[PDB]
Amino acid sequence: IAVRTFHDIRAALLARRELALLDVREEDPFAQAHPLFAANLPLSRLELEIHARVPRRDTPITVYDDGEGLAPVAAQRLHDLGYSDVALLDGGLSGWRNAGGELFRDVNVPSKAFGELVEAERHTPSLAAEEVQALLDARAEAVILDARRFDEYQTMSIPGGISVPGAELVLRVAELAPDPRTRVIVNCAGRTRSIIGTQSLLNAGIPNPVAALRNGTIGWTLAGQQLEHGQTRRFGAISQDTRKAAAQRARAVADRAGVERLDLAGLAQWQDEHDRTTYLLDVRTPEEYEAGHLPGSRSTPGGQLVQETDHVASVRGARLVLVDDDGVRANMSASWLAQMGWQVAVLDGLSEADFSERGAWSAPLPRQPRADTIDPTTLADWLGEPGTRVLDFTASANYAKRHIPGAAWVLRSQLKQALERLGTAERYVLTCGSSLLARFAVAEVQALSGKPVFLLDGGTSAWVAAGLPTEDGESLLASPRIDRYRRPYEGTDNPREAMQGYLDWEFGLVEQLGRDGTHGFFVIE
Ligand SMILES: O=S([O-])[O-]
Repeated sequence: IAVRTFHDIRAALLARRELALLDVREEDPFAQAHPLFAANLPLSRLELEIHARVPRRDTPITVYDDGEGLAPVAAQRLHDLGYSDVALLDGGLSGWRNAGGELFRDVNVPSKAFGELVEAERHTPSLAAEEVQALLDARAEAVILDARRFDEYQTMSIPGGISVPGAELVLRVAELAPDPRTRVIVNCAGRTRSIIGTQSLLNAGIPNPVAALRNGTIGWTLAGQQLEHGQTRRFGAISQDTRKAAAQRARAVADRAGVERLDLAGLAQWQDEHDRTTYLLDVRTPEEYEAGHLPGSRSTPGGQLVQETDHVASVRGARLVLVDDDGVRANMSASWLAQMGWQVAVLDGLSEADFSERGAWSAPLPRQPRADTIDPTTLADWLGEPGTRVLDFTASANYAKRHIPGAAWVLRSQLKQALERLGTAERYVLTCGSSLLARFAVAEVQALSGKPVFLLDGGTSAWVAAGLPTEDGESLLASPRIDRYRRPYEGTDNPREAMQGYLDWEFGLVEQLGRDGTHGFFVIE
């Protein structure tokens, strides 16, 4: 395990050499401060995502934390998983700060900062919440398209809004706003996806007057206006005429942004070059993906690939190949990734036969460690007497929703502390949604406790499937709930102060990008 400094990372970013800068702390602390291109991969779930986010075993990986002692453990596990070029960031987070490195809060910062850059450079049109409300009061001919995931749209939405995820905008707009006089308004929860969506439509050159709802659902609430909930308005299937026209416009945008082209043979060649990381991504809807997709491809709906790029393409400097079956979605998404400095190509010449693999994406995993298992009914019997400690590794949010009675929620990254707090037990039984994450924790629990440790066969899902009783709420938390950053732009229970604070934070991103100076972003037109 070597050591790499802020300067080593900065040099690689400027030269655009592949690298993976991983913050191994939990998400909440990550969200308080981290380098622009640092990807968050909590030590707690390192093994579950590393092979997908950093596929090249010899990729220069640099892990860090802020002194918790998580980094050295992460480095060792990576070595044992087969990664040959692992290092610790000199001084950790503080080392980066002390060297003069720029630090950012929140999540998916490159994507959000880029969004602000687009508006700053192209002056992307926007309408105040009050102006849009007036249009509604005037029964104006206008459609409001929500560019977020369908589940976000269902949580809360702008009155009359229609769900049209980011990458679907250029493809579906002609069917939702056929009259060129019809105004098209794009919204999200905050600003990012609304800016990208509005500019996507302008870049594609639609005849309709377009504008982003300024500050989205957050702005709607701050304006004292009313949101709807549980809505189901959504885009529909389009005609071939609509598709062909939009595809021509999209391809032009992609060519303009420098998006590369590839055919199946070209793809195979890239995957044959072991000196580069190549992510094969399907930008269509989840439903289409599961109905049939290219072998080796991962499902990353376009709008979200552009919004949460670091969750998938964690190796900055890597190569991306996008898949779609319409000629619009991949081209548009690629144009944005190109502007965010990514080397990206769109896969051409695909036929219906190429989408042969079916079902949900199966993430690549390392060898599964061995463990002695116990059936749900046996565990129930054990719990009839004291002495059995059940540890739940699922996300704290999931735990609060439903868990095995008496189970203690824990952070895999803080097991020593959790076990001390819980006292002693005659035996431990580990669980999680399916038992997958808990299985990777067996060895550590055995080491720290020196007690018999078992894995619940099938996890909590199996327990529930057995008809056994469950308990909800924060029954017993043996670790602090820092596994998830409370995004001010998700849900409707965030205080107005936090929501306005989120907008203020985005307002300062372009200035921060200037101070960082390693992004290489550019905005076409
Ligand atoms: O992309 S929006 O929800 O901030």
